[PDB]
Amino acid sequence: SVVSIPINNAGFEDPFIEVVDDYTVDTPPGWTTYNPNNLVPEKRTTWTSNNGVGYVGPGTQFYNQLAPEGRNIGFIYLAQKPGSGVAGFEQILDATLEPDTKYTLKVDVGNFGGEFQKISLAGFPGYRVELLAGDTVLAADHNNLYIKDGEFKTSTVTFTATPDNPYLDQKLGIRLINLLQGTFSGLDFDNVRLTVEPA
Amino acid sequence: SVVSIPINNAGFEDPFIEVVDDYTVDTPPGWTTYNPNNLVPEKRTTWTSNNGVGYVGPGTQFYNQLAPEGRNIGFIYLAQKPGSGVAGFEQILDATLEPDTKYTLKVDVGNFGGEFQKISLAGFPGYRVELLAGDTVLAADHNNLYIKDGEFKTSTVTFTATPDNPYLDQKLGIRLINLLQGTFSGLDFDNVRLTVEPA
Ligand SMILES: [Ca+2]
Ligand SMILES: [Ca+2]
Ligand SMILES: [Ca+2]
Ligand SMILES: [Ca+2]
Repeated sequence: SVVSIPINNAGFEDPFIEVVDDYTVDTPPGWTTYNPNNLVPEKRTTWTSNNGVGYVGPGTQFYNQLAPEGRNIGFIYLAQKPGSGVAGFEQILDATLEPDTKYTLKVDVGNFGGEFQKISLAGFPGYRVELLAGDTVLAADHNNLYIKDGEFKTSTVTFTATPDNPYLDQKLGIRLINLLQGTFSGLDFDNVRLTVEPA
Repeated sequence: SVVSIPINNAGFEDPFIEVVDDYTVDTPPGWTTYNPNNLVPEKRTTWTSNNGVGYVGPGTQFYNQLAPEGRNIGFIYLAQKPGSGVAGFEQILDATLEPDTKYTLKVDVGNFGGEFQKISLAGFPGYRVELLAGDTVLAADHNNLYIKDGEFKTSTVTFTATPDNPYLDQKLGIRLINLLQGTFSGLDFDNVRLTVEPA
């Protein structure tokens, strides 16, 4: 009844990262950078706005648990002040929107804690998880879960497409967004899952 | 433990409407028209984009139930084609955002069915329910519930404010939004409730 829709690098496991608490600052393979407000530069370093992948394993200062799936998470850090806009990850899938089908999108959202180069990582920017067809946000969880520093929680987004939906046959998409509505203005995501079932 | 925050005309019961399936086309008392894309004109008639209040009682063609609360619902109709933007209701409250507090916003969302002047009311535009502080959308339910023609479902939006939240002491607000992502491009709301409890 319930079928999984394939997602590339759905757990941010590519690339492999060896050293505890290490990270990349380039867009994770299989994803693109969602950048509607031009907050993230094309060339990134540690302290520019950025996104990438990070290893969360034993030894980590960031959570009271390990990565929800595998070794790694995906993260977005925004250096601009709260209110400046949003940015995140986007992936357009090969699957298309089909009628009489209920879609369930799940992703784990992480509010890491700790301290980085004497800067407190306490606080959280807020998140939004979106399911798309074409350019249209069909359904989204805008920041409904309370996630304390050092923990992950699972966001669930659902959508049912009827035969009259204007966006049938358009490509499905997923966005994972840093809302930049608080500091420390970084957050993590892991274990993106998309399933389908009859409406 | 759980305290209710007062909302004006929270069930759209003002004005009273006598005749089955009758409606107004002016902004409900206590609310304003949320109009970020200028879709709703200042002066409305039956077939312009509009909003107002409507009686849902025995005799109605619109639902297989009566109004969720009282006699009336509040509605938003958008005549522009899907994708043209959004509009709805907004109300700014006297309550302000307070730390260590969990807010729960509930509203019933209705997908009316039937036929109006030979135009089918089947289909739905999509909804978004927002909790605000100041100008900031703290949390929102963007269209997560599947609501068939002729029924209502309750949307629940939650948000927990921490002592570090940038928007503490700003006025709370509520938006009820027609997403204009399908036709027939009208929808109803009723029974707005906002409660608070310790985080
Ligand atoms: Ca992973
Ligand atoms: Ca944090
Ligand atoms: Ca009512
Ligand atoms: Ca309808």
